Amino acid sequence: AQLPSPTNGKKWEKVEQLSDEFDGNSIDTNKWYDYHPFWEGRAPSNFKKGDAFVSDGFLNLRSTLRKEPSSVQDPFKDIWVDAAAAVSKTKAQPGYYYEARFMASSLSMTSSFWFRVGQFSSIDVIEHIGDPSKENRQDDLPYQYHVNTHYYGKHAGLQPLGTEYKMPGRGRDNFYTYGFWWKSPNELLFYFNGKQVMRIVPRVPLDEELRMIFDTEVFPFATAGVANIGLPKPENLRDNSKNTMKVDWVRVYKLVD
Ligand SMILES: O=S(=O)(O)OC[C@@H]1O[C@H](O[C@H]2[C@@H](O)[C@@H](CO)O[C@@H](O[C@H]3[C@@H](O)[C@H](O)[C@H](O[C@@H]4[C@@H](O)[C@@H](O)O[C@H](CO)[C@@H]4O)O[C@H]3COS(=O)(=O)O)[C@@H]2O)[C@@H](O)[C@H](O)[C@@H]1O
Ligand SMILES: [Ca+2]
Ligand SMILES: [Cl-]
Ligand SMILES: [Cl-]
Ligand SMILES: [Mg+2]
Repeated sequence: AQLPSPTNGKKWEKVEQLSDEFDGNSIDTNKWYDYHPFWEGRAPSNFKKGDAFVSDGFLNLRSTLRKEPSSVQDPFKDIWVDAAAAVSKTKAQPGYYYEARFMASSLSMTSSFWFRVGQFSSIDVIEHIGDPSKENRQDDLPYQYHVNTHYYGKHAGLQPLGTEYKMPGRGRDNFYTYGFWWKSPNELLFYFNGKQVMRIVPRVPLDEELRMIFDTEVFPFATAGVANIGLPKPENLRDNSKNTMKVDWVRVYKLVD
């Protein structure tokens, strides 16, 4: 995919420790955790180590059935979904350009690309609901590229600030390239297949380093930027043709000279 024009005659140079074509036999443990070392996941899902795995040219983030949801006390709370997460060992920094090309899962769970593990901020480039089980959301969520920022810690109290773009085709049917220029602490620019589509001026400067993350989550009710999407279906979690978010690659660049 094409990168923004570089500011002032600078050139883009790849940040190797945050970029990966995922074309090997297994995940590069110098660069990635294949689980989330800082968070267990969003009940009734928790991340299972290795449900994020490299194979067939992709970082694959698969969500599988841990327990029958009719077997646990409350399927909105008790853990019965094994979700996937990969988290960067190197920190993401203000100023860089980030882009991931991926096809969402076909589950009522997120396929997400975002930044956190900070002290006061998060940046969600996309939290895509490939196939919401609440069926009145099928004409909308599968086309949505929804970006968001969150504020906590010293800035708890501030509401999220986000926006969205309606894609021409469903996230679960396409590899699309979602791009994000952390251009300033006060200016985030978002790209869809190389075209600038969204802009957020964050409520306070996003000037702290964050880790970069791909994951999948169940949302048991509307919360932290996310609608009422429905719980996923065991028959889809069991199906490897539907249960996997596939990231063909992630590339990150900084301006040099
Ligand atoms: O043992 S604990 O139960 O965990 O208690 C100790 C506490 O740790 C705190 O911080 C975490 C806990 O509150 C934890 C419990 O599950 O939740 C962590 O936050 C995760 C979410 O709750 C939070 O909503 C969020 O999720 C992101 C959304 O905001 C957003 O950005 O989109 C993405 C992708 O969809 C996520 O859904 O952040 C999560 C953690 O992500 S991480 O990458 O930063 O790890 C809390 O951080 C300490 O604050 C607390 O004082 C307690 O000790
Ligand atoms: Ca690849
Ligand atoms: Cl792997
Ligand atoms: Cl599902
Ligand atoms: Mg793995």
